[PDB]
Amino acid sequence: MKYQVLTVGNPNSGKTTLFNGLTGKKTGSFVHAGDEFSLTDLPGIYALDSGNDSNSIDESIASRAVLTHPADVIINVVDATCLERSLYMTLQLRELRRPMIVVLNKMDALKRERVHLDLKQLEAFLGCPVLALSATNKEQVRRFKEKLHKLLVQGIALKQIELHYGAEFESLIHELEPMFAEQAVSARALAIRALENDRLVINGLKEAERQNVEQRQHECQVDIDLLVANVRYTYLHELCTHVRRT
Ligand SMILES: Nc1nc2c(ncn2[C@@H]2O[C@H](COP(=O)(O)OP(=O)(O)O)[C@@H](O)[C@H]2O)c(=O)[nH]1
Ligand SMILES: [Cl-]
Ligand SMILES: [Cl-]
Repeated sequence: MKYQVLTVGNPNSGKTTLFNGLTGKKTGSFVHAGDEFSLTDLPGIYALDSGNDSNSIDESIASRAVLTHPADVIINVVDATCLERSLYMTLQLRELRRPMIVVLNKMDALKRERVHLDLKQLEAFLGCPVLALSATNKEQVRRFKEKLHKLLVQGIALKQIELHYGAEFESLIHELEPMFAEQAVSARALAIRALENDRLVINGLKEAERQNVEQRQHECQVDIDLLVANVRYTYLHELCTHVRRT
């Protein structure tokens, strides 16, 4: 009866459009088929990260909320025109294993560029529901409400992405997953972030557990940021060639 919906995506992905279309950093609600929907439009971010460099306070707030804000579902709004760039965050959302839908927006611009994308198999690799849309189109957004409501009542079925970082990094992950098994979010996902040196995860930790984590970042023989960038990029690129066709 009362659902919390987070809107998350890159800047210029269409978030504010789809938020305004549904409801009538911005907050709002609507009703559909006898249930209530509290919507939140989180600021545009490109990764689930904050901290010293990621100066913008807005980005930290978005990162923090995705990490900790209550949510029945996170709507990942993805600009279908720059598909590969946007999907990097999508991967990280998937590693959180929070309930989530991908919304390919700006589909109108894509079909006038003679690009057809295999949303069926795109769904197969992300392992979460994938929806196509043009948020400026009133009819499709209303159709989107019915689709979203149905999913929330039916429950969202998720299979986790086959994302593998190589034996060493995988070992460091399974070393740190212990101290995250209680959290609302995948211990693996938080373990990966801790090796990635995410201020949000790390500062949450006990003084002891904090000095565990960076003991592992010295253990790693390759640059952690170099490894995750390559692995996610490779995965992304293979997927795009499989799903994008002309
Ligand atoms: N062609 C096309 N343009 C869109 C669509 N949705 C949004 N836009 C445009 O892309 C820009 C996105 O703005 P906005 O919704 O604020 O993106 P935000 O930065 O994520 O909040 C706006 O100028 C929109 O008019 C769409 O489905 N198709
Ligand atoms: Cl209910
Ligand atoms: Cl692309």
